[PDB]
Amino acid sequence: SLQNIFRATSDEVRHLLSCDRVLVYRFNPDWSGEFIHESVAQMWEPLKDLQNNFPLWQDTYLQENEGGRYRNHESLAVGDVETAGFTDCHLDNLRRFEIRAFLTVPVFVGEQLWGLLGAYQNGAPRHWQAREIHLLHQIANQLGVAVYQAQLLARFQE
Ligand SMILES: *[C@@H](C)[C@H]1/C(=C/c2[nH]c(/C=C3N=C(/C=C4/NC(=O)C(CC)=C4C)C(C)=C\3CCC(=O)O)c(CCC(=O)O)c2C)NC(=O)[C@@H]1C
Ligand SMILES: O=S(=O)(O)C[C@@H](O)CNC1CCCCC1
Ligand code: NA
Ligand code: NA
Ligand code: NA
Repeated sequence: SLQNIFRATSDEVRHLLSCDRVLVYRFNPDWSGEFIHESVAQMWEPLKDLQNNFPLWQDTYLQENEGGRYRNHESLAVGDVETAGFTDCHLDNLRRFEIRAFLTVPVFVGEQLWGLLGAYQNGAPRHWQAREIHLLHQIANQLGVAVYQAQLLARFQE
């Protein structure tokens, strides 16, 4: 349904970026959220297993700030988490999952922030390129459309 769409999308980013993990995050109406889909290289445990054994610092930032920078269509592009100046808790979280560089972009459904699309590299910093960021935005835009049109089709319910 939307599941094979998330799967197709997540696998597409992972291959085009040759990264370690790709995640789709979905917001709730109160701006809490969760990761609802992953594509991950064979090397690494699924997120869900990590989450069940490897505790994290609580992270309520996005929720408290109703989507944070994503709300204004901004993205995060991080070549090295170790030099980025994150809070200690955020770095410690990223470190727990061996994330060393990542990209995170907004996903808009209609004109509302629906989620995030994240791409992660473990173990070594990255020199992200503009065309990689551009392609990630294109994919994120297409995902938004797909979800938007699946909502419209649901709305068609008689
Ligand atoms: C320390 C934890 C303080 C805090 C910091 C903070 N966190 C964010 C943004 C995100 N936090 C996310 C949650 C997770 N949960 C995971 O399991 C995981 C590994 C895949 C992550 C990355 C999350 C998805 C985001 C958005 C992307 C990101 O990592 O930034 C921010 C906003 C940063 C910005 O500049 O946009 C801050 C400041 N959260 C807290 O509650 C502590 C006070
Ligand atoms: O910029 S905001 O007001 O959205 C969010 C604020 O928590 C800043 N996050 C810093 C930004 C720079 C990299 C290290 C993390
Ligand atoms: Na988590
Ligand atoms: Na931080
Ligand atoms: Na992320």
